[PDB]
Amino acid sequence: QTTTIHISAAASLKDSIDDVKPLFEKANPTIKLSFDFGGSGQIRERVESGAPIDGVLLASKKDADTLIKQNLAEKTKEFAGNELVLIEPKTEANLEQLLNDASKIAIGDPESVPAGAYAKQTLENLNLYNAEKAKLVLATDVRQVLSYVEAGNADAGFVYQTDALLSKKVQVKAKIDEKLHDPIAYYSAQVSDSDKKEETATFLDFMNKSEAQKILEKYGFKAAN
Ligand SMILES: [Ca+2]
Ligand SMILES: [Ca+2]
Ligand SMILES: [Ca+2]
Ligand SMILES: [Ca+2]
Repeated sequence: QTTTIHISAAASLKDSIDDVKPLFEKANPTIKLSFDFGGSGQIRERVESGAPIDGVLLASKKDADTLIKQNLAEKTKEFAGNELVLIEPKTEANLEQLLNDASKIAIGDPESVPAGAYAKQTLENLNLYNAEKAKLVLATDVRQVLSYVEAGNADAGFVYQTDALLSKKVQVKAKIDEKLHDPIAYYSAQVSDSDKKEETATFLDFMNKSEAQKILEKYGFKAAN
């Protein structure tokens, strides 16, 4: 018979998973997928609260290590990478000058969103955090940061390179140097309390196979280092 498993993936994987799901369910007619997308840190809190999730897809090695240490997750596996960029709504201005003219700079919540955590490490390592400290607006996930800059409600925003590629309404004004922050790597894990570990193991391994790896490449994502 059919079996439904629920995966909690990061918000930055919303559009690439849209194409992975039909290819997986075709190759596995007995496993059906249910996805919820949001900030990885908030996905971490729900697993730590007893949420009935089978597997998770997180954009932070820190959030994955946290679930492993509490024996809430198991079998971690990096499957993708990404880069951080500064986007503005649609002059040879530098990053500091872009943040000077900006009145609202949208970043993910550094306490529950990796994209906001990577963006904070960039500003700290550039000696720019305290300068733009009072102008930051925290969001629920990186896709919310994209929605604010798209609508013009925010002057600048920090999103992933894959997020800016999917938007005609914004444009990249600065590519954050990858050394200015911890490596952006996506990880897959299995919630230990899941009753469907066999079925969830099929999908989590499917992400590291050739079919899912090419979807990430064509969507701008990077590979596991
Ligand atoms: Ca300066
Ligand atoms: Ca303010
Ligand atoms: Ca159980
Ligand atoms: Ca079972």
